[PDB]
Amino acid sequence: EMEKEFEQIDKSGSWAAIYQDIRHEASDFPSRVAKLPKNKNRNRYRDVSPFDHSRIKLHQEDNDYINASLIKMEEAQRSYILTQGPLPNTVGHFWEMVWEQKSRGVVMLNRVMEKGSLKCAQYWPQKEEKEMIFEDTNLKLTLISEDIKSYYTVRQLELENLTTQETREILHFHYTTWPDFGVPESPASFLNFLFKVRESGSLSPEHGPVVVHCSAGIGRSGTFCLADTCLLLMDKRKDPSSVDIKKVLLEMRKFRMGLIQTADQLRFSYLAVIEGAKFIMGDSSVQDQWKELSHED
Ligand SMILES: O=C(O)COCc1ccccc1
Repeated sequence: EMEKEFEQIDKSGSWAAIYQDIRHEASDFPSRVAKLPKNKNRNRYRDVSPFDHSRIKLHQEDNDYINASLIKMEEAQRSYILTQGPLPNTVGHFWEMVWEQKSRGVVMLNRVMEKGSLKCAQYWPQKEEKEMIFEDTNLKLTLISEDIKSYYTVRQLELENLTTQETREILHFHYTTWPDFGVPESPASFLNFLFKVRESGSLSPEHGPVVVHCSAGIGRSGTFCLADTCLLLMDKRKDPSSVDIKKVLLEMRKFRMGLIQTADQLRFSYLAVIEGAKFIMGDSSVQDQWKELSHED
């Protein structure tokens, strides 16, 4: 059981050690398309590349490349697209991907500016009456509504294919107090946010995969997918002992490198799953408590 593994590693202070063994066991696959010279300005970081086997391809003949990976968790029947924060020049590619993959939700785990630097382009409209047109990909995006909580925001966007005049409603879930290379306040507000995404239908098999991003799409994004998948597997098995977090993480790392970027993100992941297990095992009331301790009011 993970709760006892947690106490062992915590008492022995072995997190940096567990983390390094995950690093050493992690898959390595070619990322040849990412490293082509014509794709240099489509990557936010030179050392974070999608693997060729799991990369999302854009449906445009010129250049199909985006820094995005499909994570497919077969047993949990969950799939996620993990991507970098879009660049000024890839905002159009980002929304094209959302359109082509039939995603219903975008989960953003960073602020546009962190530590006095830009982590992401402003890729959605700030005001209802000021819509965004992406000329390169022939898409229009309108802000429909915005609901602000203390530490996260939920926006209703309308995405229109200008080529075909079809429109879709996209939900933008913006977690607004998660530091880069860091961990949420307590897992409470984290979990509260995760259960909000689930409640929306965005993670449901009726829709294309949810798009998840932070700055590089591996750290904070990794922590989101790892907690969701572990809780689901727990749910499907009704057995907290049967879930090995370290094995699930290594499976996900077959699809995108570097998921979980620090030993404290690994520790937080355990803490999020352990706390979340209360709910999965039948204490439905624990969800009301999370809203309270989150102070989302
Ligand atoms: O904490 C995160 O979610 C992402 O980490 C930033 C990063 C890590 C490695 C390489 C480039 C950027």
